[PDB]
Amino acid sequence: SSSVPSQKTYQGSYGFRLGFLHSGTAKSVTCTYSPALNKLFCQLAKTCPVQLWVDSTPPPGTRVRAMAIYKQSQHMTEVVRRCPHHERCSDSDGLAPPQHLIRVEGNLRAEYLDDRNTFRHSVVVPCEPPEVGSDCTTIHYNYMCYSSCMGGMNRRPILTIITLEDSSGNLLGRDSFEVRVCACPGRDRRTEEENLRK
Amino acid sequence: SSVPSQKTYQGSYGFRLGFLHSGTAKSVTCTYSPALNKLFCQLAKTCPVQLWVDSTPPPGTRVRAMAIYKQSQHMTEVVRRCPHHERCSDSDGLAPPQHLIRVEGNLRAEYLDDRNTFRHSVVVPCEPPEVGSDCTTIHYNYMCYSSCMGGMNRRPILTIITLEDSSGNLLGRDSFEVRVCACPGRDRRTEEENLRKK
Ligand SMILES: *c1ncc(C#N)nc1C
Ligand SMILES: *c1ncc(C#N)nc1C
Ligand SMILES: *c1ncc(C#N)nc1C
Ligand SMILES: [Zn+2]
Ligand SMILES: [Zn+2]
Repeated sequence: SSSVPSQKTYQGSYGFRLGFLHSGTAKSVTCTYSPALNKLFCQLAKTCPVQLWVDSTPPPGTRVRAMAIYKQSQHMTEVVRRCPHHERCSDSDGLAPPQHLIRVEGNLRAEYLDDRNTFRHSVVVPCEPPEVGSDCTTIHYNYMCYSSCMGGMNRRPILTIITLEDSSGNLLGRDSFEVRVCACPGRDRRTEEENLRK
Repeated sequence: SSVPSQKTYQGSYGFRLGFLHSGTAKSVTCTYSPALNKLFCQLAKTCPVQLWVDSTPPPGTRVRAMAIYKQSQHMTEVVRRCPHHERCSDSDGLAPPQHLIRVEGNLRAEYLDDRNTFRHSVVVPCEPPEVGSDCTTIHYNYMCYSSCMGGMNRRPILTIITLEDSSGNLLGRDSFEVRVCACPGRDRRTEEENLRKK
């Protein structure tokens, strides 16, 4: 039903790429990234830190956008949205529409887009230089449905596409990662990595 | 209701909170857990909170306190006193009976019912430390138990403390969880043991 945004990795002029913390797989972890799977595992509505790395500084007014798509070919034309249960939660922070799967945490300049032509959802923030004593910028994302939610993702894998954009929205860079939103991210990362090694 | 930001922000003046070291004896009425960033206190008892800055903010700076529910699914609900305690004859002459958080012993305290969000807050002028001291102390009271039915109803809350200029613009922000309970020392010990075992 909708055109599919590109997921092709594109570093661009500024050498744009993502990075992830090394959180491990203990029972207490709430967000953990698998480099072998290029896959983030996270709990519902919990902080997911994503690093933005560049080789050179983009202009003021550069923005960073996040959008989810279904990974599998037969589902990629379907808009990823919150399930019929969670979209009816009165849990908006006042910026995010209740249908949106991906939110930004702790940024009052976050903007949420419902695309008038494709109906896809995305959240965009200004790109900012690293804080004092840091080499990268970090964005905190929250995912507001479980991968297993019926009538929503319904156990289908998704990708998050992160795009670096100029102030008009033109593409400057692109990267992406798979996401599973689940109750036990550490256990599930261990299982999927063990499965991969066999 | 939209959700106030809880992001820690030291700002230009290096603003942050501090708490005295009270211990967990059975006789303690107010005790702070740094490991949990959580204050445990009895109903309507004095809670001293230290205000620290690295440099002096301008005259007319104010300090506001507001409570929100900690859990995502409840953050949009206004935190207020339960149907029982809002009808207690316990007015101090300044605080409206519906407000959970009071400032004790400050005749310049002002209480706000926000006309757009309906949230409650209490604000006082920010003052420099007394002679011989290095920080300023505010005394708060929490006027409902965490367990009160029809009020917090066993849901955790956060207190957000904001440093504001004379127009109400943000200069600094800090926050902490609160449990209002009959046995704060015992409950702090239990929750800290639970955290270690996790
Ligand atoms: C965005 N804007 C600026 C900078 C720098 N330096 N980095 C990003 C990711
Ligand atoms: C508020 N106003 C002034 C000062 C100083 N010095 N501190 C506060 C917390
Ligand atoms: C809870 N904690 C301490 C004490 C005392 N003394 N009593 C209770 C109920
Ligand atoms: Zn859902
Ligand atoms: Zn009550």
